[PDB]
Amino acid sequence: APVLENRRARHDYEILETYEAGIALKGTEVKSLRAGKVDFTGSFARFEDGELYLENLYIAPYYANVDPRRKRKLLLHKHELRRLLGKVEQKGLTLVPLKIYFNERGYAKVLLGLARGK
RNA sequence: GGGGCUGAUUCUGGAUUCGACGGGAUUUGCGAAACCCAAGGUGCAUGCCGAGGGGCGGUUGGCCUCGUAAAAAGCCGCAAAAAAUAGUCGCAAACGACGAAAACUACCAUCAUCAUCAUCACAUGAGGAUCACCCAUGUAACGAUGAUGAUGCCUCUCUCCCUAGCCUCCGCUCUUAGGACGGGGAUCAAGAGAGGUCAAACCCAAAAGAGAUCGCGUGGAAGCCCUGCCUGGGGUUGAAGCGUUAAAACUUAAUCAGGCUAGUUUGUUAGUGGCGUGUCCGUCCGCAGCUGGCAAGCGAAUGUAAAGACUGACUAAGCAUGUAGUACCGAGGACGUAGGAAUUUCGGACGCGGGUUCAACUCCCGCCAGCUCCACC
Repeated sequence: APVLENRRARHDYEILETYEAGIALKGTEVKSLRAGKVDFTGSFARFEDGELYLENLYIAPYYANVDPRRKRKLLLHKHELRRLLGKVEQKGLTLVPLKIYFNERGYAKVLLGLARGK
């Protein structure tokens, strides 16, 4: 599959601490992403009911009406995810997606930084 | 209404490795319930009439509770957030104001210097020169303007003045000047304090210093520690007066160390009489109390308590009743077992539901959803 980095990552962005997280797409979307029909423009995530949610990121189709335009989940540790929001309580850190990448079985992960950029 | 096309890009098997994501399950823990063993307290019981307060929701099973008139939890129901590399910082500030053209002059009740700018006179120059003049610079002399200093001249208000009973001065030497008992006078630069676009001012009130050499010395009595008796060496307070300048006249207190008698207490023993927490009994009997006798201590001693059980009779508690009914409570070792902890762990993110099956898109089987193409329209 492709590996895609994010454009301003070492420009106006400095990274204090780093984690990697698995993503929930749909496996049908993963086959299209293995091919590479994607766009990463302006991607971000926000915190909703104890979890971290990817609102913006687009994957195109390869069948029937399976929606590609709805938001996708990020999975991260039961202590550490629910703790790390209390790191950003200490007067602001941005959560940045540094790269999106594929494991050796061919499913997706995202590299996440706690950043002092703007 | 139809004609068609489109649906796991790990090759059969735990693996959508993973992604402490969310159920499910064991190993392992405490609340909860039950047992094994040790172990102490408790009167127990059945039954509850009425009264005041009382309000939903967010957190608590949306009524608490109690004892002869108040013994009886409580708040809230509403906005959010920080710094320095190819670019980039939205927009944002409160400070006031003017000028006028022509002529004279002072009493010493302020006085005095110095600084500057114009001028004459005495005076030099181996300075000069347009030739009776120009110029550095020493001495005398008028003038205006500006800064700067000072004990007084003045003027006004004013602390009582003169006298003195009493009287300092002194261990001793050495060295002074006066005040406020009493009285009389309509308050003076013989003394100060203040002012004129200017400045300075300490006679007055209940006595001092020094010759270093004790920073108030020197002098004396009485009572006393034991004290129940005995050994034991040596210490002080209450009080008075002498010495030079304010002139005193009796009163009661502070440590103990060692040995012990009479005398007395305790343990022990005997005994009259006392208390004994439900009232009444008694058997187990406990405790002090006080006399007589013994054994000991005489700074390790005269400090305070009031029962523990049962065979019996009559039986209580908030209120009523059953009174031989009957049990309640509580802590600790240790064998299990629920969403606490660790872990084998399944779904994982493959359109949507069936079967075969050790698992299935790959082995079978349905239906959807979309587009494309005929067509009433």
